[PDB]
Amino acid sequence: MNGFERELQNNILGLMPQAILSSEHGSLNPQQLPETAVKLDGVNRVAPITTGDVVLQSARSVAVGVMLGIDPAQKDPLTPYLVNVKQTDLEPGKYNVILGEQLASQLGVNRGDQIRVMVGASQRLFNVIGTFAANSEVDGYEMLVNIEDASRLMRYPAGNITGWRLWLDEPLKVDSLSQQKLPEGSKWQDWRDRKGELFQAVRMEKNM
Repeated sequence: MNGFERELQNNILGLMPQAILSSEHGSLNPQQLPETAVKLDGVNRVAPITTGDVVLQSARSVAVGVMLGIDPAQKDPLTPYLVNVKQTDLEPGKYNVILGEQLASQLGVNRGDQIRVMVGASQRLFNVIGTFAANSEVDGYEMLVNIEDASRLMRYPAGNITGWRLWLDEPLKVDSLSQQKLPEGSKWQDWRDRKGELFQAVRMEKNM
């Protein structure tokens, strides 16, 4: 089923980081490995990101999220799905957050509320300013924050980021693409880290 493949690509992989070029050791310093030095095969776009799993606590519930720390001035695949909120309200040092609609619902929060956002011992209160609604599973776990705020929560050195998010011409070929020559001291990680079972299903449907 190219049906299965098309759906996987458009409805899930289109709305999450397909791959990230990060540092071998710690966070990435974009002055040491700048965006212009990211020249990879099969990659059609590069953007900065700070990201990781976060534990979330509202007044009513708890959840695991995927924090997407973004430059609010760049269009994200989720930007067209924002509900009545401007991405540019994610100003650095405001600690605002835009939650997936379903994540927000499960936490029982509305805009104007705060939520506690935790990465191990590092914790910060973020201010819910809105939601996105893509009618995708990402609605249940992704959240958008300002990249600098996310880097602070992650305890990165000032100006550092997780790495360079990549968009791929053919995201189903991440196994081959991950073997290519990378900048020194960098490494490749991709969407298989989170959706491994769907990757295995793609392989299963092919071989039949």
